[PDB]
Amino acid sequence: PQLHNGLDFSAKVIQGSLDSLPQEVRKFVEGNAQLCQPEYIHICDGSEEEYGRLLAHMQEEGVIRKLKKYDNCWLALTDPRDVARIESKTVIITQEQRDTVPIPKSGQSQLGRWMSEEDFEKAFNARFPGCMKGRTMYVIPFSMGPLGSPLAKIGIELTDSPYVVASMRIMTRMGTSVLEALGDGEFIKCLHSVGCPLPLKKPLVNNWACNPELTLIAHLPDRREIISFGSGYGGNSLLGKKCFALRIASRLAKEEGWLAEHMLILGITNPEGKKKYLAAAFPSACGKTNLAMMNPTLPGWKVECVGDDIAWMKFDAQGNLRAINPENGFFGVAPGTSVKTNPNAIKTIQKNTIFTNVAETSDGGVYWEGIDEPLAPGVTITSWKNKEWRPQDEEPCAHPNSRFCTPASQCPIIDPAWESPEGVPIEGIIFGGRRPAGVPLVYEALSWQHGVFVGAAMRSEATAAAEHKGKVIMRDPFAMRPFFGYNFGKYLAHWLSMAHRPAAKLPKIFHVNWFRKDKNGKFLWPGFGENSRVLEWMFGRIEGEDSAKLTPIGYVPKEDALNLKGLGDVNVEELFGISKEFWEKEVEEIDKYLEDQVNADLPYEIERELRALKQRISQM
Ligand SMILES: Nc1nc2c(ncn2[C@@H]2O[C@H](COP(=O)(O)OP(=O)(O)OP(=O)(O)O)[C@@H](O)[C@H]2O)c(=O)[nH]1
Ligand SMILES: O=C([O-])C(=O)[O-]
Ligand SMILES: [Mn+2]
Ligand SMILES: [Mn+2]
Ligand code: NA
Repeated sequence: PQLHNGLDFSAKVIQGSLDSLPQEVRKFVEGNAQLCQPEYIHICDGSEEEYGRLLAHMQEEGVIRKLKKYDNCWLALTDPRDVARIESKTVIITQEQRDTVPIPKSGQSQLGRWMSEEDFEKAFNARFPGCMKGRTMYVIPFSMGPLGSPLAKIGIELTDSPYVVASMRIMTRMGTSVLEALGDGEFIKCLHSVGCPLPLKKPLVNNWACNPELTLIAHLPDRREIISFGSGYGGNSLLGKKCFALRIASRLAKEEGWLAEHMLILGITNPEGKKKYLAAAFPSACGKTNLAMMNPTLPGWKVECVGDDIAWMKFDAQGNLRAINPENGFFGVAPGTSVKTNPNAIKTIQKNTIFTNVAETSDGGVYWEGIDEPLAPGVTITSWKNKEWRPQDEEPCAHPNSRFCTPASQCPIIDPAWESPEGVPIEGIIFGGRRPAGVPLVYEALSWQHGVFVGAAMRSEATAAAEHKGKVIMRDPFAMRPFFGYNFGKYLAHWLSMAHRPAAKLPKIFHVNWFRKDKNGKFLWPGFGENSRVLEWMFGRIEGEDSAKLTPIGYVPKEDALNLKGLGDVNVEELFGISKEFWEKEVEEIDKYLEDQVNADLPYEIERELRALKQRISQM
């Protein structure tokens, strides 16, 4: 069927067979092979041997180091220019801008970044032609969600990064079995390049191929494509995670009647064995992973982890909100993780785990700020910047957004239904972020509509998960500001529409604040395992216990309803204080934000809830 060789890159296939692929997967591979011009094509099978060999190969080349203190753990140090997400270089392409983001009155949108089809094609042509010269194109078949779940979705990621291949094996279900399950079905098309064709034009910093100048993370939902160039950092290069499972999936979810959210999923069991599942949306680096696998301090209580980051949720024909974790692993913030703060994480990351931008001890272990493990005298530390480090120095040993990438199956409290194809029934949804002032430890929304407004109103101190520096309290509706796949106003309408659904059992909505501080900047709440005390209250409220007092912002715990045994030094009045002054200002600021950023796309119900909150506050 050809006058010469065709577009047949069969000669360059070094694992698997293009003939073995489904026809559409083959076209995707060969088309991009012709564009990117890789030397070889490696069709990933996801096997232990493939993984081990690829890791040793990376080890040979000085791309990673083996951590000799642990069972099969590895360390990658990056170019300091490629350390986190970059929201300003993250774009969604649609025919109309307004389908992607509301048109902001003030001229600049805080809700996503749109690029025209025409501008994107120019950006694409300035980057990808020949970009994989001298490198292997890896073909990664992956499933988001358990294989054969009705809620699961398959993708194919093309990459020239062995680091991406290894990390995808942990964070997704990856390999031959995914291709077999896929058959001739549709798949999300994911294209990635580090953007450093050989021979190299500039020298690599720290053996980490990247192209910060041309870095662009693009989403084309109408073509079912994700196209990411120039960054190896996980959020930008593990295309199943933020790019697919939040951005693409949120819009699909809108179209099909389900939800794709930046939420942990956990099971909480009381001392008498009664169990419920909760979902929680906190902004990046605001405590989801610590909550999802919390070691509860309250005797008798148990927490089990379903997922720590992304939730796909859909009301079943019985009206239960069913959640699955679409990921296969945890891509968790390293700094702060200790036996004290997160004992279950520490046990998970003992083996089969890839660390990125943490420090290395002289005995082949890992180190970071807040690890809370003294080292023997004589043990020295290499920083994430590959230099000798002392606790003297005014510079952290690990990068603030350094990460572990670890299999979810190893979590000692992984929930028994964490791969159930039907999902787990959600009875409560928790919103929250970092608020140093004004917002009490916990409150409960008055209705679904108020609950959606509470999600929409979320604000949170900036973190190191993206490019944002300092401690400015930013707006982060639903913890989804960096991740909306479409118009935020339409997303709110979609959320509100859940109330009108066949027999839907709407979860109770809560808002929490672990991060309230006193005059001296000291946390008023110790948090971590002590947050079990907040979860107890939520549990009883879902059961219908009369443990709530009505305030202007919603229901708070009655006096003595929170179990504070073992925490008698906690200042309850300060922690739970609601100031008319603060809240007048808060509502005014929410008003102006929504009017500016959402305007004509703002649902009536949300504006109504705003008007109601304002009125309730005026009566204080
Ligand atoms: N003070 C306090 N700090 C916390 C608490 N929970 C988590 N943290 C810290 O906040 C940082 C980020 O927490 P994570 O649980 O990794 O945040 P995340 O929501 O999983 O972030 P992403 O994975 O980026 O979406 C870590 O350094 C934690 O130690 C808490 O209850 N109280
Ligand atoms: O990496 C993450 O999970 C994030 O940035 O939210
Ligand atoms: Mn996240
Ligand atoms: Mn996390
Ligand atoms: Na390196």
